[PDB]
Amino acid sequence: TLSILVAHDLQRVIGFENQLPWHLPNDLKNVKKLSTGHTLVMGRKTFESIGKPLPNRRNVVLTSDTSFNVEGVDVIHSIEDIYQLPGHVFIFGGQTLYEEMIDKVDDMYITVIEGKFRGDTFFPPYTFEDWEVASSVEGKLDEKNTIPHTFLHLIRK
Ligand SMILES: NC(=O)c1ccc[n+]([C@@H]2O[C@H](COP(=O)([O-])OP(=O)(O)OC[C@H]3O[C@@H](n4cnc5c(N)ncnc54)[C@H](OP(=O)(O)O)[C@@H]3O)[C@@H](O)[C@H]2O)c1
Ligand SMILES: CCc1nc(N)nc(N)c1C#CCc1cc(-c2ccc(C(=O)O)cc2)ccc1OC
Repeated sequence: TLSILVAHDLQRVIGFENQLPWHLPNDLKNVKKLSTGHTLVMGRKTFESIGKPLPNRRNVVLTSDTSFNVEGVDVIHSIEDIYQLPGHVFIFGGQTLYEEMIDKVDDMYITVIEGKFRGDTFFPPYTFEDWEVASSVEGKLDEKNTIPHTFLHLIRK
């Protein structure tokens, strides 16, 4: 399976100055749940902002940099390389990866952040005419998660 994994706000903002615009532990928890034991594919900028591979899953980084060789990370240099990765592969961002892959993935796990943040990077526009809502779950708010959010699983029609 090839899946997109993303959190975007009401205007499809996904990032600002190479960081997430919001603080949402429940979403990080869900990312961990979804991707542990599987594969994350991310663009070079997204990887550098995280700064190290995420534990207990395969980390794959797409870059044109022939010098890229980071411990605990597998490097690929072409979009086509993604299709050779075994198992459940999650496209983990950032904007360039989402734009390059949104027309190819099987399904999308999207956390809709119900706010309007300042952003400089975006998830591409999409229509629910193309995607079935397999599930939609309101995130629980608390002291540490204070922005309303909804977990979607969308499957291509
Ligand atoms: N909200 C979310 O769910 C989420 C998730 C992930 C990321 N983000 C955000 O997304 C933003 C970053 O997105 P971005 O578009 O600026 O960068 P990005 O997609 O993370 O990385 C871009 C880089 O990926 C490499 N790349 C992409 N396509 C390639 C291809 N076909 N062949 C070879 N290399 C390729 C290139 O690296 P080289 O220049 O090294 O060749 C390119 O410069 C950040 O703000 C981050 O916080 C948000
Ligand atoms: C966790 C935010 C997020 N949510 C969803 N639903 N899908 C995604 N693809 C990403 C993402 C991402 C990239 C990213 C992750 C992290 C990050 C932070 C904490 C944890 C963790 O505690 O597990 C994991 C990833 C940090 C920066 C960063 O880019 C700036």
